Amino acid sequence: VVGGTEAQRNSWPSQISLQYRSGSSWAHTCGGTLIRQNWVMTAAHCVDRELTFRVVVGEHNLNQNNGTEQYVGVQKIVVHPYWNTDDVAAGYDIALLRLAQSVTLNSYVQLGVLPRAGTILANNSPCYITGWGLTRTNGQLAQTLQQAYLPTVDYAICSSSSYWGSTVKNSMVCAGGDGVRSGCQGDSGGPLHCLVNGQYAVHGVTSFVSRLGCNVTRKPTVFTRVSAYISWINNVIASN
Ligand SMILES: [Ca+2]
Repeated sequence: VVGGTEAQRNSWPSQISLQYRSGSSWAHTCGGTLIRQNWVMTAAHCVDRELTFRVVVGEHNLNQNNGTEQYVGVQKIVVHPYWNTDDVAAGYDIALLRLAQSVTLNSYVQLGVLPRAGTILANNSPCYITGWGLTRTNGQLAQTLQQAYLPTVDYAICSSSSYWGSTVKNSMVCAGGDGVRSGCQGDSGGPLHCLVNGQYAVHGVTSFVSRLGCNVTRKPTVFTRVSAYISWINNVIASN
């Protein structure tokens, strides 16, 4: 996250870290949101490569023990049917990881609340992005979890010519673009948490940023819109 601040350790409990095995070490690649004790929601481009993945919940500092972590392997990866790697502007950037074991829910491991189906936010709605991704465009990952206030840019303003044009679709939520704060690589797959009726709900799955950079005036972070996927999600969880 470019432009944020350290989250408190109990703040975002549904946030998970998605890591892959590199040699005999383990490295952070993406975020995710715990939605069942055995299912994580993440971006599809995160699990494109044929890597061994593991999920860390209740994680806060990547390099130190926090005394709150739970590590569990991924037994099945279910990507949207229509996802195409050569086109992230096409959408369907969402995937479901069933965990090899169920995690224990406590003050650090809680489930993400998803939006009702079809729910669109009013423009400039208060949302926070969270994650361990880059803190500078072309910089390096953060060790502690970062958060940043990112208000939505609605689909009309966002598909207009000064913002994202035709690159963005209505299956996606835009947030930010002040050119100071934003998501960045390592944040993908992670949550966009939007306050709605006194509760925070996970409305976005971080998907992408501009090739120019992460924080760029009028190039908000593009998230996959979760409220467009509730029925697909639920059809997958009730099978496996
Ligand atoms: Ca740790």
